[PDB]
Order: sequence, then C-alpha cells, then structure tokens
Amino acid sequence: ISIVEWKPFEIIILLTIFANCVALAIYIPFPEDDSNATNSNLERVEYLFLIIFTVEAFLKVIAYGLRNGWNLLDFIIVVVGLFSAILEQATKDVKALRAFRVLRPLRLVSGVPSLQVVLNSIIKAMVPLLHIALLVLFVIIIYAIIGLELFMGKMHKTCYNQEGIADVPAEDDPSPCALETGHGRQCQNGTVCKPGWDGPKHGITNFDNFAFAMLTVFQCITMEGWTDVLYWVNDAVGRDWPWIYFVTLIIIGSFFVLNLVLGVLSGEFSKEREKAKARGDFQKLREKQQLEEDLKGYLDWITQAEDIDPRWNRFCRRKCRAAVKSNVFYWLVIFLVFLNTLTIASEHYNQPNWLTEVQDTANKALLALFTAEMLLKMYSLGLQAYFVSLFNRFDCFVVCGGILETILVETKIMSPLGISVLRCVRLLRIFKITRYWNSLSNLVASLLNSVRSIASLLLLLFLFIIIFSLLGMQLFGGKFNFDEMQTRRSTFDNFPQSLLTVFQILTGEDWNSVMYDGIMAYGGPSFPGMLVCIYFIILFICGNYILLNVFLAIAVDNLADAESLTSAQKEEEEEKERKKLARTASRIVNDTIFTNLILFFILLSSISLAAEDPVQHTSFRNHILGNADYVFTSIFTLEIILKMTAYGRNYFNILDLLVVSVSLISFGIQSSAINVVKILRVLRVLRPLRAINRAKGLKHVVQCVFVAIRTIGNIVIVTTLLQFMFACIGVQLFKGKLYTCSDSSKQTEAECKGNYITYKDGEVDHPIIQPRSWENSKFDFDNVLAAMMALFTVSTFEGWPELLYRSIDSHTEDKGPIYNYRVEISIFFIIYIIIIAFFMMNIFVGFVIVTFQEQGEQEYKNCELDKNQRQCVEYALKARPLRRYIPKNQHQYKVWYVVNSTYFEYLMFVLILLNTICLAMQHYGQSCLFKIAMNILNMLFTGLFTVEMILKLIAFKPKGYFSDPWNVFDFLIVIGSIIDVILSETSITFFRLFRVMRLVKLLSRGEGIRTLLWTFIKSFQALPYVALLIVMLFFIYAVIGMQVFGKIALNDTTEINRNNNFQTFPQAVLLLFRCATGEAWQDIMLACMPGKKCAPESETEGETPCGSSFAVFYFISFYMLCAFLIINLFVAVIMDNFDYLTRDWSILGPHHLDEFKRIWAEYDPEAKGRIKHLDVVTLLRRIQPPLGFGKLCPHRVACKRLVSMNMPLNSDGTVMFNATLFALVRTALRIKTEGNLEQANEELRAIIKKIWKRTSMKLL
Ligand SMILES: CC(C)CCC[C@@H](C)[C@H]1CC[C@H]2[C@@H]3CC=C4C[C@@H](O)CC[C@]4(C)[C@H]3CC[C@]12C
Ligand SMILES: CC(C)CCC[C@@H](C)[C@H]1CC[C@H]2[C@@H]3CC=C4C[C@@H](O)CC[C@]4(C)[C@H]3CC[C@]12C
Ligand SMILES: CC(C)CCC[C@@H](C)[C@H]1CC[C@H]2[C@@H]3CC=C4C[C@@H](O)CC[C@]4(C)[C@H]3CC[C@]12C
Ligand SMILES: CC(C)CCC[C@@H](C)[C@H]1CC[C@H]2[C@@H]3CC=C4C[C@@H](O)CC[C@]4(C)[C@H]3CC[C@]12C
Ligand SMILES: *[C@@H]1O[C@H](CO)[C@@H](O)[C@H](O)[C@H]1NC(C)=O
Ligand SMILES: [Ca+2]
Repeated sequence: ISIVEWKPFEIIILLTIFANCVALAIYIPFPEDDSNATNSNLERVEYLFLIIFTVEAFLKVIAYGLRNGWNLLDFIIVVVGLFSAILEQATKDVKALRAFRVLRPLRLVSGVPSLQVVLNSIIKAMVPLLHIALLVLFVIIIYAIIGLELFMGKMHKTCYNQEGIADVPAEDDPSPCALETGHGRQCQNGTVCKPGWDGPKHGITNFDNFAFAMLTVFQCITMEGWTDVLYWVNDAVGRDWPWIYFVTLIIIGSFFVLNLVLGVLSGEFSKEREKAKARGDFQKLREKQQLEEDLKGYLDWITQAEDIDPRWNRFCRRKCRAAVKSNVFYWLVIFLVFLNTLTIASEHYNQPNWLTEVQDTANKALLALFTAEMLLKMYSLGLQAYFVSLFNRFDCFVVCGGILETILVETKIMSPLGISVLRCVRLLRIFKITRYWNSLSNLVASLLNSVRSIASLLLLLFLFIIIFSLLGMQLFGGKFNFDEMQTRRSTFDNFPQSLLTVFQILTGEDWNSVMYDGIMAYGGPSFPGMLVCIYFIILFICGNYILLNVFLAIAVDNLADAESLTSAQKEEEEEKERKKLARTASRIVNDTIFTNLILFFILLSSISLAAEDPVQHTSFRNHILGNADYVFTSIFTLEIILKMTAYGRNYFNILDLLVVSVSLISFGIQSSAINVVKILRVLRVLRPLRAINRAKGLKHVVQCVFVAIRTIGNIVIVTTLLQFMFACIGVQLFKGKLYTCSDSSKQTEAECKGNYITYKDGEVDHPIIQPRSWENSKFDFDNVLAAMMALFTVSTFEGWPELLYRSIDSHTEDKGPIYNYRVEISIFFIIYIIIIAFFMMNIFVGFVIVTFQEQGEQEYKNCELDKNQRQCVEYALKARPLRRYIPKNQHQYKVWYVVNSTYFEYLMFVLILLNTICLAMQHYGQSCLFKIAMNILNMLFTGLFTVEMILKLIAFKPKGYFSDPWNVFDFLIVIGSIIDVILSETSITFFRLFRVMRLVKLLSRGEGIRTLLWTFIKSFQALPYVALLIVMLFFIYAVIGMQVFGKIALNDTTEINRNNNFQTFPQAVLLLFRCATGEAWQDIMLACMPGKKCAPESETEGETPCGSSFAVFYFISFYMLCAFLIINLFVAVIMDNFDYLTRDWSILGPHHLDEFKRIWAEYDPEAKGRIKHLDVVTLLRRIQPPLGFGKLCPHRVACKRLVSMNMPLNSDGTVMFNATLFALVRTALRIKTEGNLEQANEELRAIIKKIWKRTSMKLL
C-alpha cells in the first residue's frame, strides 16, 4: 500500500478535511440536550469521517510503522474520535471530548506544503519573544502579590438600603462602599454600607487570592477594563493611592512591554530582509519594473507609427493621442471625479427632494461621460495598452460595475451599495503633480508582487479564527442563556455569531465581558468552573501575536522594498540626467545665566496655570494665581523690552510676544468680563510652548517631529481617502435605519409616543412607567460627516460591537430594529477593521520605522569599518583589567569563599522563591492559625536574610559591600522588613512591600533578560526630550480640558463622575491617560457635548449651559496626536538600540569581549596591566573558540600565532590588556599580512574618537 498512499489519495483526504470542516460549522449547539434533524444527520456523517480517517491511519501505520508531529497529531485525533464514538454508543462527560474535533482544520496546514513554511515562519519568530513573556510573567506576579497585600477583601460591601439585606439596592451596577470610619465612597441618603457582598463582577474581579489577583492584573495589563478596577478600588479604600498602583502597572507592563515587543519584532524582520537582500530577491522586483516600463515605452512607440499612412484617421486619431496627454484631458477627468465625489457625498437622511433628483441625474450623466472617457482612451491608444497599467484595469472594472449595478437599483432587484464611490480612487492621481507618487506606486507594486504571501498569511489568520470559533462554539454553545432580562449579543450560539465573538476578542474590545460570561456559564468563581478562562487568555495573547506578526510583517517587509525601489528610480534618474546631459552640456539677550532663569520663570508660570480652580468662579486660590500672573508677565515683558534694544525677529519671538500681548489685552479690557475672557484664557496654554526656543534639544526634538510629519503625508492622506470611501458606502447602508424606540414593540416615530410599562429586573410584579422616546444611535450614518466619526471609533476598537449589533438589526429607513435581520452586514465592519484598523495602521507604524531607519542610518561612517570591527576596535582602545578584592587575612577569606561560591547563590535564590510562595497564599477568609503561621514563617525569612546581609557585609567590607548597587537595594529590603516585624507584633503597609522586591533580583538574571532590559532602559535614558513631548501634550490638553469642560456636573450615571472629571489637574491628566489607553474615550467625548448641567459651585442660565461642541475636535485630535507621539518615542527608543536588536549572536561582539575581562579578573587582582607568562597555555582555551580557539593544546598553529602576533611594545610579561585584546580581536576577525601595522596605526587616528596619545605604548 506504499503505492496507494501516493497520488491523489492525499487530495481525497484533504477534501474530506474540508467536508468535516463544513459539517462542523453547520452543527447548532442547543441548550440542555436539545437538537434537530440536521444535528442528528451530522452525527451520522461523523461516523463516515471517522471511518475514513481510521483507514488512513491503518494504511499509513502498516506502511511506515509517528516521528513527525503532524502524523502524530492525526493519530491522536483518530484515537480520541474512536474513544468518543465508542463511549457515546455505550452511554447512549459523554459529549465533552468532542472538542478534539476542532483540531482537524489544523490538518489543512499540514496537507499543503505551501502553508507549513508560513506557519514555521510565524512560529519561529516567537522564540525571541520568550524573553519578554518571562518579564510580563514576573511583572504580573509581583503586581498580583502587591494587590494581594493592598486590596485583599476590601471589595465585599455595598449599600444595602435600610430595611435589612434585601438585594444590593443600587441599579444593576452596585459599587463598593466604605464604613463611616472609612475613606472610601460613602452610601447615599437612604442607604447603609453593610458587608456580605459577592463582588464587583459576581466575585470574579477582586484581589482575594493569587488566582483572582493574578487575573485582574493581567486584565489590567491588556488595557481593557482597568479603569473599572481602579474606580472600584477607589470606592473601596479611597482616592489617594490606587493610581500609583494602576498607572505604574499600565506604564510598566502595557506600554514598556509593547515597546519591547515592537523592538524585538522589527529587529528580527530587519535581520531577515538583510539575509534576503544578501541572497537576492529585490533584483527580481527591480528588473521586473523596468521591464514593463519599456513595455509601456517602446510598445507605445510602435503604436504611434500605426497611423502613419503613406482610412482617414490621421485627421482625428493624431489629435486624440495629443488630447489625452495634453494636460487638458487629465484635468477635465479630475474635475469630473471631484463632481462625482461631491454628488455622492451629499446624500444625507431626509434630504430635499430636489437633491435626490439632481444627484441621480448626475450619477447617470457622469457615468455616461466616464464611459465615453473609457471608449476614447481604449481605441485611440490600443486595446491591449489599456490593460498594461493598473489604474486602467481598475477604471475598467469600476465603470463596468457601475453600468451593471445601476440597473439592479433602477428596477428594484437590488438595494444600493455605493458602487461608484470608487472613482475617488482616482483622485489619487493628483499626486502625479507631487513627488509623492513614485513612492506610493512602488508600495502598491510590492503589495501586488507579494500577493501570494499576503493571501497565505491571511489564510492562516482565518484558520486560527475558524479553529477558535469552533472550540468556543463547543465550549460555550447554548450556555450563555441566563435568566437575566438581557439577552447577550456576543455569544457562541451560531457559526457566524461565534466568528463575530472571536473577532471581537481578537480586536480586544470587551473581551473581559465575554470571559466573565464564559466563567459564569460554567458555574461561577470556583476552582473547577473558573478554569475556563485559559481559553480567553490564550486566544487573546495568541491572536494579538498573530495579528501583529501577519500585518507588521507585511507592512515593514513591503515598505522596505518600496523605499528601495524609490531609491533605485531616484539614482537612475540622476545618472541619466547627469551622463545624458554630459555629452551635450560639454544687551543681555545673549547671556547664559539669564536665559536659564527666564526658562525657570517660564516653567513656573505654567504651574500657576495648572493650579487654578475650574469650577469656583471666585475662590482664594484663584486670586493669588490671578495676582501672581502680574509679576510673571512683567518679567516676560522686561525680557521682551530688553530684546528690542538688541535687534529689530524670528518665528519664535512671534509666539513670545503673542503670549505677552494676549495677557496684556486680557488685563486691557477688564470691563467686558463675560465675553472674550473664556475665549482668551484658552490661548494661555501656549505659555509652556515658549521653552521650545530656549531649551535646545527640545528645539531639536520638535524639528524632528515636524520633519517626520511631512513624510507620512502619503499614509495620512490615503487612509483619509479610504475612510471617506468607507463612510460614503456606510451612508448608503445605514442612513435613517439606526433608530430605536424605548418600547421595543413600536417601530415608527408616529407609533412611539406616550408612556409604556417597564419591569425592573424582569420581575412581572414590579411595573414601572417610563416615557416612550424615539432615539438614534450614539454614532449614526445619516451624513457623510457622521459616518467618518462613527468609523473612527470603530477603527479605535472602542464601542464597535455596539455599533455592529445595532447595524445588524437595522432593516428599513424610518423603522425600528429587528433581531438579527442582516447578520451578513457584519462583513462591512470586518472589512473596514481589516483594511483600516489592521492594515493601514500597521503600514503607518512600519513607515515610521523605515523612515527613521533611513533618516538616522544613511550617514553611518562611509570609511570601511564593518559593523562589528568598529566596536571591537573601540573597546580595544578603551579597556582595562578588573578588580577582585581578594580578602587578605584569611580569617575573612573563608567567609568570602563561602559567600562567593556558586552554591550560596542557589541557596539564596531558593530562599527568595520560597518567600514569594509564602507571600502568594495569603487568601481572604484565612483562619487565625494561618495568619499566625504566616507571621512566624516570615520571621525566619527575615532572619536568614539579615544574617546573609551581615555575612556578606563582613566578607566584602562595608566599602566593597555597599559599592555594588545590588546590596544597597537588598539593604533597604532587609531593613524595611526588620522594622516591619517589630511594628507587626504590636500601622503602615509600605514596609510589607519590600519583601516582594526580592523577586526583582531573580528577575534580573540570565544573559537575555538582563541585557535586553538594560539596553532598553539605557536607550530610554539617552532620549529624555522625546518623552518630554508627551508630557507637554498632556499638560496642554489637560489645561484646555480644565478651562472648557471643567465645570460639568458630576453625575455618577454619566462618564463625568467623581472618578472621571476635569475639576483638577491630576484628574484631567488621569482622564487624558484613560483616553490615551483607549477606555471608552468616545463616551467621555459624548458626555462633554453641549447641553449638560453645570455645577453647584460654578454658579438661572442653568437651563444647560455646559458642554461644548469643541469636544469632538478635542478628543479626536488628542487621540491622534497621543498615538503619533507614543509611536514616535517608541521607534526612537527602538532604533537607539538597533545594534542590539540585530546583534547576530553567532559572531564576535561585546558579549564575549566583556567575558574576557572577567576571565582575566582572577589572574590579575588589580587593574595594573602586568601579565603572567604562564597564561599562554590556558588563556584562550579557558572560554571558547568564538573568542579564541577550541581548547586545543598549546602546541598548535593557534598557539603559535598567539605569540607570533607581536605584543605591542612591552617587555616580558608586561603587555597591557588593551594590546593583547586588540591582537586577539584582530586575529579573530579581519586578519592581515605583515607590513600593514602602520596602515592600522594611521587608520586608528583618522575616523575613531580621539586616542589622547594613550596608544603611544601600543604602536608596534
Ligand atoms: C470632496 C469631499 C472631500 C468634500 C465634500 C463636502 C460636501 C459634499 C459634504 C461634506 C459635509 C456635508 C454636510 C454635512 C452635514 C450636513 C447637515 C445636514 O443638513 C445634512 C446635509 C449636510 C449639509 C451635508 C451636505 C454635504 C456636505 C456639505
Ligand atoms: C487549548 C485551550 C485554548 C483550551 C483549554 C481547555 C481545557 C484545558 C480546560 C478549559 C475549560 C475547562 C473546563 C472548565 C469547567 C469545567 C466544568 C467542571 O465540570 C470541571 C471541569 C471542566 C469541564 C473544565 C475542564 C478543563 C477545561 C476543558
Ligand atoms: C515638568 C512639569 C511641566 C510637569 C507638571 C508639573 C505641574 C504642572 C503639576 C504636577 C503636580 C501638580 C499639582 C498636583 C496637586 C495639586 C493639588 C490640587 O488641589 C491643586 C493643583 C495641584 C497643586 C497641582 C498643580 C500643578 C502640578 C504642580
Ligand atoms: C506561587 C505559587 C505557590 C502559586 C500559589 C497557588 C496556591 C498556593 C494558592 C492560589 C489559589 C489559592 C486558593 C484560592 C481560594 C481559596 C478559597 C479560600 O476560602 C480558602 C483558600 C483557598 C483554597 C486558596 C488557598 C491558596 C491557593 C491554593
Ligand atoms: C445626571 O445629572 C444630574 C445628577 O442628578 C441629574 O440631572 C440626572 O440624574 C442626570 N442628568 C440627566 C439629564 O438625566
Ligand atoms: Ca475598550
């Protein structure tokens, strides 16, 4: 049968896999053992599938005798299927191991060798990320322990009315309160704080054990629902110090970690494109584009002689060619496209009846005129030269589609879908007048050249979603049916619904809600029931990795080729225009101590602006700051006065005078103080912007951002055009259709008047009368300016499922919703998310990365210096031996040898590991015996750690002990726990947090974690001004928010509450941080719209005077600018460390060169520079051949060359470490024949940093 398992028997079993994948998507999970006919026949078909796979297993197991992973997986699936079928026939948890059927789609990857390569390229890019997964795990553990020690059991009480404990009488969302002696949220008028409450999320979200806390910390790290936890803690303990926990956790484990991931992935993509260039693949793309260039060239020249007639087309056809390329037929078509866009983007809801006539006549006249355009271009330029180009085929398709789809809406067969909106994609022809069109054409060329790889990465992305959708359907199918009056929309009941839910989890929005529903579907918070959260954890952290390795590996690997093609076409043009044109052509202003004081006053005038009181119109604090501004602006005027004697202007003194003039005319009017003041006090936020031209480096990192902004002017305009097109298509689908009545039984505005009966919590015995209101969606598709705002919030992955499930229910204009009407309309949102929120955003990030690479890398050195020998010679010049501190008076040497042994390290590491375990099982509700045991167990750990501190201080001496930073870090921990024990046997918690920091010592171990973290921290420190831009942005926007939305009333049912408001600078900064992390920022935006209530203190005109419409611009601009600046800082830090991110550890470098120092250390205690001649035999053989040679005996050619290379100018064993290191590194790489020593001598004084005449002894 070794013959029968070849030929298309492997295609038969592939079609069988495809059939079993369709028989899995048709199955409908029914609650409580229900079924239908289809699910009854599918089980019968499973027998055929299983019998087919079992004979495949037989024929491959008696013909091969398993070693491969895929065949073993197939055997496992077959065995589990047999066992499940037999068990089900026996009983007739039975159907609980059917979840192994979802691993059968994984056989499609193995069935074709063209996708195994892609899967391996995706999976092997992950092993460099295991040095970031460990860091994330350590951060999670440390923060879980800190939350255990800070917020354990504090979220188990809430307002309970005053009749007893009836049922959590505060809406459907009860929040934790605190007792009258507490510092948390106090209960309302007719309520009392009383314990005995499940928890904020049915007891799932809390810090009770190391299982709840370790999952709450992870959920916060994924930046989803972290403000909810922060506000629950705020209501529990207080509003003073949970932000120090949560904001630090977000910064350390969500932004820093993502920066590390981006750096490691970009340095790995570059370290493969460099290999591809070395082998050669750009040449194929380059030598193909010039081919069709001449095939667009000479092949038009052949057709230009087609009508040289020596039957009378020369009169007209010669003019048709001229007119087409006359810059008249190029501007006329642009004007027509602009007109078409104008009449397409003018379709609103309830438009005037004449507009719907003008636009439909235009949609026919312009369509006919464009058809005439096509016909004129085709026959007058060759019918096969109209297919050579890419826009020409696109225009052909769009014209033909417009003509075809016009009829289907003309006579009612089909409902409009905006087919002509794609002529706009011809406005991108206006880029021809700009230089930014050869750059945008090569990107499309690379995208269309790597189509076979894009369509395979997308296929793997879809297979992942399908497999996890089937698994979620198996687990949670027919289980999200709870008795609560709300029917969950994101469920796992169908195949399309499962696909939508898995896609929503992959996008990240509200994944924690689906996880909570899944946890409560399998019971509640309990050991066996809560174990179904690994599904949502693994799905999130293994789908967000695939979404970032599929789309970034397409953006960066294609933009790098696009820029290479652009460079090639830019040098070819220059060479042609240079050689082809070569045969024919041939006073205290300038102080230093005064500018730094003016800068201090500038920075002081911005604190008096952030300390104001937005609400209280008249207050004491508002009086001195209004009084201190008099002296503040006078000095800025005296500085401005003193600068007109010096000279008589630049583009920064304009702003410097603008602020002073604004302040003066603010104090100038002083009489119209109800007007202008609230539109002139907003321009006071330009006060911090006066340090841009006074704090050089801040001037450089503002020039760099403005140079970088003009470079992304292609990615920002193409994305805007795509968003406009998608909005125009969405207005034709959801205009006038997203309206709803409060009474779900009424589907007309003339039918939604009056009051209706509502039942609280679905209790029929408790009716409540509510008014009937006809309302629209929060974000609608009525205009072309509302669709672009509804789509922006979708692209930011905020509240997009709500819009999805509101648009699915829409069926008819001027009508209400219908449950699951057009579930097939979700493809619109899926395509928009894939194209805009996944493809174009990653293109923008990759463009920033590549642009920074070229901007900061093209200089290099231009003088040989290969990219390892550079640092090799640099450290050869700058080096010295280490210090050892051997303890003379051997009474100390015994203890020192004991301490510096390799067993003390393991003993201490095990001690820390046991301490972190003893701190990891302090639960809530522990018995008193457990608490006393915990105390008299921490006692021993503190004792052994203080004796180890003493026994290390004795050996290393107080001079050599505290010198190393690690001992002083442990010194506080031991002291922080010694005093903690004393005050624990008898009120503070900050001393307990010291013990957890001991795990940081274990974290900072290994040569990968330590090196990566240290290099990234150093790169962060090397650019302190790039991070100042974000601080300035946050400060400016916080001040603006304080002056605009600072007076809005604090209702707890809105998004402007006690926790979230603009009433203080810290609160405004926290709100802006929340919006930067993307946490219902659109809800805060809509809670700041005009027509809300002002606030007690901020003074009637109180109909509703608060809210500005400035909110839309404020929030959208802040989101865009914050994202841009965060990406800017991220890429700057990443490419400040690109020599480590592309290290190629298999070749010489700092790693072995630094170890040479330590292997020297013992032989030479002091630095000095004197050597032992006994070294030769063992010197290089001590470590490895990567530095020296492979431990060979001191009689080989390697040993002969060890002495043959003359030690530079040193008698006997007095060679300096620099000389021997340089000789070693020049033997290891870049070897040269004798007589070139003077060449190296002259090279080491030309382009390297100054030697300071310190190589005078190292010359020969
Ligand atoms: C060429 C592209 C980029 C810009 C097109 C701008 C025009 C066609 C669009 C943009 C903003 C639109 C307006 C946005 C809002 C309103 C208010 C309401 O009464 C519906 C129509 C009306 C008045 C729209 C008419 C069409 C409109 C003016
Ligand atoms: C591979 C990843 C994505 C999924 C892992 C699934 C496995 C390891 C987990 C996740 C869900 C878990 C189930 C969750 C809840 C229950 C209900 C109860 O009767 C105990 C066992 C049982 C049935 C668990 C068994 C183990 C389980 C099936
Ligand atoms: C480098 C600079 C720009 C960073 C920002 C520092 C300034 C603007 C911030 C940092 C901390 C802030 C203070 C934090 C807390 C309070 C208490 C509050 O009841 C009034 C405002 C006041 C007094 C803030 C004034 C502005 C402040 C001093
Ligand atoms: C860091 C390593 C040791 C992981 C720690 C896991 C162990 C030690 C922790 C995590 C989950 C914990 C359990 C979670 C919930 C409860 C219910 C509570 O009413 C009694 C304690 C008990 C039963 C906890 C005991 C300790 C526990 C088993
Ligand atoms: C929220 O604000 C106040 C606070 O009570 C009140 O008007 C009402 O509860 C809410 N506002 C509206 C308009 O419903
Ligand atoms: Ca969200």
